[PDB]
Amino acid sequence: NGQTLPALKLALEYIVPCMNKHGICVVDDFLGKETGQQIGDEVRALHDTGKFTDGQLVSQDSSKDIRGDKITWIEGKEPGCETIGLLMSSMDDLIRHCNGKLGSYKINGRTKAMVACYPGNGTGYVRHVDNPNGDGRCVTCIYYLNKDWDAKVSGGILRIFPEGKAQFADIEPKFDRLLFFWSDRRNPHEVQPAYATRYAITVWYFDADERARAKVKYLTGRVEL
Ligand SMILES: O=C(O)CCC(=O)Nc1cc2ccccc2cn1
Ligand SMILES: [Mn+2]
Repeated sequence: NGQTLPALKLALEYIVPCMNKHGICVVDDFLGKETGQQIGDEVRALHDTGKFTDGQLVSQDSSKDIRGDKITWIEGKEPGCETIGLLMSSMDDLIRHCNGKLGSYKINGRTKAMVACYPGNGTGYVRHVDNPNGDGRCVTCIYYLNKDWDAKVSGGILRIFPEGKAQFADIEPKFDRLLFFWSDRRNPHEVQPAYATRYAITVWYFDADERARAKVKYLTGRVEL
């Protein structure tokens, strides 16, 4: 839970040592209240104008279906997503300044942003691993936007189950909080049921080597003969 600061200072004095020791790192006050609020306004606008999906099918008469986390993929260049793009550029700055110091990984790319909205209907996200099968993602980066979140009332804690340790790491989805954690089986995790609207923005960073050999395993095409 570091206190945010120049991307370099954050990276060098906190993110790198913490990731190498624990594999889970939390930075509070990452962008500040004004920018964080602008991001919140953008995400809420996406929600209000219908850009999210209807939500993960949780319970399947279709009228009674229960849906959970809603998502939209954001590049950061869309009209009205400018400050999300600024967040993504800031995440990228941090990771660049971590180059070669995050384990033995060499990060050379990332996904688009996955913006998630838990609608507050008691749904969460079941325990899972982000990259269980070697798809190239080495670091999960999540930015939370929920002002005055109170988990005692609203739920929505991200619980991580660090491998080989008999303990939970419970992360409240607090406003302006940035979370990094290794994407692989070291960090299974779940979202506890959320009883208020809960937003988060996720990017995953690729390790060059794992991603290069995933491409071979994945095999999307192909050159014609
Ligand atoms: O919001 C948070 O605290 C993170 C919750 C979480 O793990 N979300 C998540 C959402 C995903 C959506 C599509 C594919 C993989 C996914 C992996 N993880
Ligand atoms: Mn996940």
